[PDB]
Amino acid sequence: SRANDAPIVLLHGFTGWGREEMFGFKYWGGVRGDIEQWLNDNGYRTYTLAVGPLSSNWDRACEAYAQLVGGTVDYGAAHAAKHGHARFGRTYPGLLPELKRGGRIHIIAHSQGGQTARMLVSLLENGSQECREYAKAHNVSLSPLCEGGHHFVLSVTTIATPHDGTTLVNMVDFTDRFFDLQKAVLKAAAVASNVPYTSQVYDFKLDQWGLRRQPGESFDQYFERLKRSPVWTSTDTARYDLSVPGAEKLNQWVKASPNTYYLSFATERTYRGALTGNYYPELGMNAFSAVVCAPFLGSYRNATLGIDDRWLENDGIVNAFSMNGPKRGSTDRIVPYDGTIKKGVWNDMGTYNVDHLEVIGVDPNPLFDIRAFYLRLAEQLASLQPHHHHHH
Ligand SMILES: [Ca+2]
Ligand SMILES: [Zn+2]
Repeated sequence: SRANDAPIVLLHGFTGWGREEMFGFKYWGGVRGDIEQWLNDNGYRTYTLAVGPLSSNWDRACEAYAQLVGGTVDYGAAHAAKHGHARFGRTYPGLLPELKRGGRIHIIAHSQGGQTARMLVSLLENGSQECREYAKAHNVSLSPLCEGGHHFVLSVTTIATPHDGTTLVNMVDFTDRFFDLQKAVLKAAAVASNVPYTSQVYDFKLDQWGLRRQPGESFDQYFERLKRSPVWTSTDTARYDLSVPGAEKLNQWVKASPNTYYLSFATERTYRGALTGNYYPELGMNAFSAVVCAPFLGSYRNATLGIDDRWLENDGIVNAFSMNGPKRGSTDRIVPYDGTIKKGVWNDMGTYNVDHLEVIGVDPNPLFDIRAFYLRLAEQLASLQPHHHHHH
């Protein structure tokens, strides 16, 4: 029973690109196909957001808001001044004008997109105090995203999200490995990193930072520049927010809204040793993560940061423990799924035996029925009721 008709909006993580990009190879489906199309085909209106993969959740949230209702992206004057990037970014037609007219949406987010979705909701409802103050004080204008009072989001579903960050960021060679992961994902799309394609192919959307791939520059080369850029060296980055300390900081202000349903899906593609207590990558995990990231994730302990044995189980990219919802520096409630989806709390939907990329189809896994997974999910979302009544 379909209790609602709101559309679904897909939101990628630290890798991701629009439907026209990457020669049509979809982030949402990868080698499996087109998740969006599947859903639409089954009666579930579905759209796709594309925002800065490497940008800070804040940056992304602003981009998302503009992309959704239309308009010129406004990163906030206080923010922009604080971090040293442009206040105004690209312009968007707007995907869903129904939003300004009282319609709502369901957001389905992968990886870091989960952090972004949460933030979007928080800003939409509550705005930003810092933002508002600075405006009043300096006589500058404010985006409605900073004011609050919106009623746009019915639910948020996160999949393989580092709510509490990912120890991946602690690798000695994280900078280089992280970009190799981007190269990996290009590779998946049948796209080379040593070729100076004239077409855009994969736009990092770094307009605020004044960065873009140049004529004659390969992705390898471009990445070499990015590594030394503010989108990697500043705190206003995905790098920072993805870290354990960064995620905590974000958790301190990004709270679950009582007017919104939250569903959390975890992922794991590992086994435990006996002699070590470490977690190891399972056969089938994506090649990149199996060699380069999983070993580390499955063995990295840090008493100070709070990284114990609980954090070892991983999906090749994110520690499973981080995925059920924000906990580090968080007041949000998390409840194990009991058949009943509850509002204003993290409905912990459990852990699935799929890797970070398999779950979106970017890496194959013939044993994972992806279509069924998204379809079951869509039905869940579409079943969500406006309100409830106590009963025995
Ligand atoms: Ca696989
Ligand atoms: Zn910023």
